[PDB]
Amino acid sequence: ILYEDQQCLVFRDVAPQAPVHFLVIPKKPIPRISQAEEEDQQLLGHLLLVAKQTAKAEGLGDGYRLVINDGKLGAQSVYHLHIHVLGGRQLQWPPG
Amino acid sequence: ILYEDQQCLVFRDVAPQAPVHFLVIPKKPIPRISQAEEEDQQLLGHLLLVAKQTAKAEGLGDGYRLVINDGKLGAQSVYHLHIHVLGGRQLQWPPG
Repeated sequence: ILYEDQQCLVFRDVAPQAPVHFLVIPKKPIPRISQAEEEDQQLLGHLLLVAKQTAKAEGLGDGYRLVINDGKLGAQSVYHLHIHVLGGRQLQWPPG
Repeated sequence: ILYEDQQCLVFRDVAPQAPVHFLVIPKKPIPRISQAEEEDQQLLGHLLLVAKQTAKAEGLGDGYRLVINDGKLGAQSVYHLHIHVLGGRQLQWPPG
């Protein structure tokens, strides 16, 4: 566990796709970004701020990519909201 | 222009990497996600909510991917914060 507070949990991905690959997830039951609502605004901003602070702690100062997958075409596997943070290698384009 | 308010602008990417590819950018001078601050929490959540509402308007109900690039290793080209939204095809894994 890299980081935890009352709103979120941050842990290493179990199938890492980069030398650093971690997940930022809310504790609140949001299944996917398409089903977030206006009441989630503050939490969503929090998750992004946690992602960028954890990226600093993991040594991603030369750059990184944040990814949120929605649904089948986004390749979302588990229907709970999660933000991927990938770094420690050159990320390519397109992003899948 | 897909969407605009006092806080953000949404427009099609000029080098699209999917059948739907648009950008959500803040009007505020944030250069990259690594340099966002606590005062940006509300705005960051807003940008994600705008992204997901615009994805619905663009017909991305079968899924999509949100991407934020930071720095050289993230393949960030222009140093102003922007969220990519890609859909309308199967997005692959890894995400670059």
